[PDB]
Amino acid sequence: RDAFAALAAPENNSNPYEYMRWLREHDPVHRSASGIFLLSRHADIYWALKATGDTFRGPSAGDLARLFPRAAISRSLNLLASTLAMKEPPTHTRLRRLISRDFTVRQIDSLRPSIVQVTQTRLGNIASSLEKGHVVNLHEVFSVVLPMLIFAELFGMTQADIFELAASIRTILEGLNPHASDEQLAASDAASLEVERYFEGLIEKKRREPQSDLVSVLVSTHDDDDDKLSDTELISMLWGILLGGFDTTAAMIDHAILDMLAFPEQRRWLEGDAASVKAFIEEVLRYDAPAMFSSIPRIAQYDITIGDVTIPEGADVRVLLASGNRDPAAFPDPDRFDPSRFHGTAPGMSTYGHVLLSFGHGIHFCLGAQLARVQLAECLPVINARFPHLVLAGDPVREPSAFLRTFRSLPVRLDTSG
Ligand code: HEM
Repeated sequence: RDAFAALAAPENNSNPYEYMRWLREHDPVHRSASGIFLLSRHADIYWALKATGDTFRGPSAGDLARLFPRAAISRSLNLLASTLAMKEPPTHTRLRRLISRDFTVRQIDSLRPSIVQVTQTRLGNIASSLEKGHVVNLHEVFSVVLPMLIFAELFGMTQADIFELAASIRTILEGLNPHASDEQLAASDAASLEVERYFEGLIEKKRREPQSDLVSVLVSTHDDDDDKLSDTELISMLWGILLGGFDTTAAMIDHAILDMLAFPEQRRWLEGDAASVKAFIEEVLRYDAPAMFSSIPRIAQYDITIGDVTIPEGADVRVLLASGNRDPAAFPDPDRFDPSRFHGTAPGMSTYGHVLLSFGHGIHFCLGAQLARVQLAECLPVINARFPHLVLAGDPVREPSAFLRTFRSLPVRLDTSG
């Protein structure tokens, strides 16, 4: 039984956590049919994430060629290979350093007003329909929209552009699936051309007429260090930033709305102070990792042993983040949605000192973790207040993803009771 196929099967597509429990206890260092390993326990996942750099290296040109055989020499794989997620130290260390110099907590906090503004407008667009007793696919009208509009504000782009780029991301990703046709490959390569041309023009525009967005800050001079991302590095950083926030953030919003509706007694957390709202959102992340797996390959630098299981040099190791979040050794009563686990603590850290894994750990820790958290911290209380009697209208329809717990629809309506 291949654990990657077992987790994509329809028998475990709705609730995969019983199978994950089985893995943790019976096959915690699972070797798949492809030879790729999958770690399901919190302890082994934590170790492997923090070892990335010493025990594990990033994917080589040969690794990516094996992982993407149909796109080995494509423009699209070359663009993905250039992203921070696919790099390793010390190159990864400079690039991370340079984007975090300007992609700061202050920068992100300055987006909170836009987050509320977008949420008010989008909810206002559907207020009448909900008031008339109708059903709304909240995923399509809100969850996918808010993250892209916030990216547009962040980068200094138009709404039209970000929605066109998202489509290009869709095409490129379809072009990199292992079963992708020649036609999808060609379509992907043209889109990659499109995306590179767009960012080159966006870079040049902000350089001559800088504004207050992140791209302007990134392309202008800095007082302290004269180091900066070259144009090629900039194109790749902005592309990878968008890829990192594509689907993931929308899924996190969907999951948070679904947790509000399934556990109405927990919506009190969204009505409290900042610390209270953050606690709810941390538990949303622990209860259902929007990203089930790691997509960053982690390659053994030598013959590794976890227990008596050998992971040979050059082997690819992935981690089941969602399973570690439900590991009772790290989170007691793991199947209970309880925001108190993270009330008053540092982000991602439980009151018992255990970290949730939804964002990773170590040197590839999600660059956008704060951006995602702030988007939910601002939009969720606004949703909860505007529609107190919001209820699930039907079963959400899950969207098949290799490693994300995405939704195609999240149908909601207002409770009709005289
Ligand atoms: C709910 C939303 C998100 C989740 C659950 C998530 C999850 C993750 C995880 C688990 C990793 C590391 C995976 C590994 O180490 O194998 C990662 C990396 C990354 N994420 Fe996110 N992410 C989210 C949203 C975002 C956003 C909004 C951005 C915008 C900047 C972003 C940008 C990145 C980047 C650039 C990396 C690579 C960092 C590096 O390799 O140094 N992600 N994400």
